Order: sequence, then structure tokens, then C-alpha cells
Amino acid sequence: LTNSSLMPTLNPMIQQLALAIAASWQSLPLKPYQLPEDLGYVEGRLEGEKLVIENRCYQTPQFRKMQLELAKVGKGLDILHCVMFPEPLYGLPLFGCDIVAGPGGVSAAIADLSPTQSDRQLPAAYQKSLAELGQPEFEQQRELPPWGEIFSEYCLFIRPSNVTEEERFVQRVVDFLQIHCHQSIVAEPLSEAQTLEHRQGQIHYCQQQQKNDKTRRVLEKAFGEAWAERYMSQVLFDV
Ligand SMILES: C=CC1=C(C)/C(=C/c2[nH]c(/C=C3N=C(/C=C4\NC(=O)C(C)=C4C=C)C(C)=C\3CCC(=O)O)c(CCC(=O)O)c2C)NC1=O
Ligand SMILES: [Cl-]
Ligand SMILES: [Cl-]
Repeated sequence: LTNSSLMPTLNPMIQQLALAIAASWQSLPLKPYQLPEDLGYVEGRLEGEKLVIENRCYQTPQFRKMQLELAKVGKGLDILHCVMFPEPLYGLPLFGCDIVAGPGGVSAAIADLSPTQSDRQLPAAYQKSLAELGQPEFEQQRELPPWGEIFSEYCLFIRPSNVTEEERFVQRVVDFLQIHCHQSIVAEPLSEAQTLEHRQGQIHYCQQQQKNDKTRRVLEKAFGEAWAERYMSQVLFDV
């Protein structure tokens, strides 16, 4: 991220989270994952503000696709997007987060380890480790939209009320990542039937994420409907 031209210009909480995700991934057995058209930097404008996106994407033997996206609309709107898609073979949940900020501060901060099992439960080891963290206190909880049924009971979705809350949220994401990295080492490869069940969970996650009109409208205002549909369905949430 020392290469990133966006990084210095993003909201501080976004910068801290980007750093924490990069630190988590840094020493993994990474290889690039080529996004469609080998996408890296992209920008677009139509009738309004310009949208700029830096797309980073990797894979490891355990993670089919690990994506970190940093974006800015004009000077008014900063976004961090991250998903780790695991190889269904290993039955790991989906780490994801999304942070949206403007000049007033962070408006939305979401993070989760989302289930892929048909029973919509996290694996037992994750349930146990996540419970041990204790329920965080946040002053300004937000209720997930209907498509958000995909998220676990541990999902965070807040407007951070102050710096203390910003730092508490980032630390909980660091904690989720530490659990996830550890559980990735200690799983326990699954049956062919179980592998299928997990693959299905991931497809469902992607289909539901594509119902988010908040993302879609930002993309559409800069690039148009067709571009946004391709980006959401082929670049971000590839089924
Ligand atoms: C890549 C480009 C990208 C854009 C343009 C983007 C925009 C974006 N996401 C938003 C919300 C949101 N974003 C998410 C969740 C996610 N979204 C995700 O991409 C992932 C991985 C999760 C969860 C792990 C949720 C649940 C909301 C709230 C939606 C709503 O209020 O309707 C919002 C509304 C913010 C607010 O209401 O304060 C915007 C503008 N997010 C992006 O990621
Ligand atoms: Cl909905
Ligand atoms: Cl508008």
C-alpha cells in the first residue's frame, strides 16, 4: 500500500483497516489473482463526480480470491471493500468488510465472517472463538437490509460515533482476521458433498451482495448500468 495514490487521501479509519488487512495477508503464500481484463486502477465519470478505484486481488491455496478495493467519489466519499473467498474444499466462512466515509466521518462500517453451510451457521470453532471476544458496545447500530440475511450473528454494522469506536471496530476486524487465519491452518478438508454445500453458500452470498443498490448506484453514476452490472457480477461477486 506504500504504492497507493489513494491511500494518503482516504479517511483515517479506512487507512487503518487497509493496513490491517494488508498486514494479515502479507506473509501468506500469495499469488496474484487476475481480475477480468486484469483490472488494476480504474476511473470513470459521466454527468457527476468521478469515481476512482484501486483493485488489488490475490489467491492462496486456501483462498480462491482475496480482494481489497479502495475507492473515492470526487472529494466527498471514500470506500474500502474487502472479501476473502475461500476454496469451498475447506469449508471456511467468508470474511468481508465495507467502510464508507465522507467529510462528516465514517457513515457505515460493516464486517463479518459469513456462513457458507446450508444450516446458515458458522463452523463450531468460529462460533466458539467469536463468542469469546464478547459483545462489543457501539452507540449507533444500523440494521442490515433484507439481502443482509447472508451475514452471521456476529456481523458488525455501525456508524462509529467517535475515535474510540473507530478503533474498537478496527480492532474487532483484526480479531476476526486472526481467528480466520488460524482456522484456515487447522481445517480439516471436507467431503465432496460438504464441498458442494459450501460452494452453494458462496454463490448465494454473491447473489445477495448483488442486491445492494448502494454499491450499484455509486458505480452507475460514474460508469453506467452495463459497466456496474459487469463490475458487480464479474469483478466483485463472481458466481
Ligand atoms: C466495491 C465498491 C463498493 C461501493 C461503491 C460501496 C458503496 C456503499 N456501500 C454502502 C452500504 C453497505 N455496504 C454493505 C456491506 C457490504 N458491501 C460489500 O461490498 C461487502 C463485502 C459487504 C459486507 C461484508 C451493507 C450491509 C451496507 C448497508 C446497505 C444499506 O444501508 O442498504 C453504501 C451506503 C453507506 C451508508 O449508508 O452510510 C455505499 C455508498 N461499497 C462497496 O464495496
Ligand atoms: Cl433487500
Ligand atoms: Cl445524488
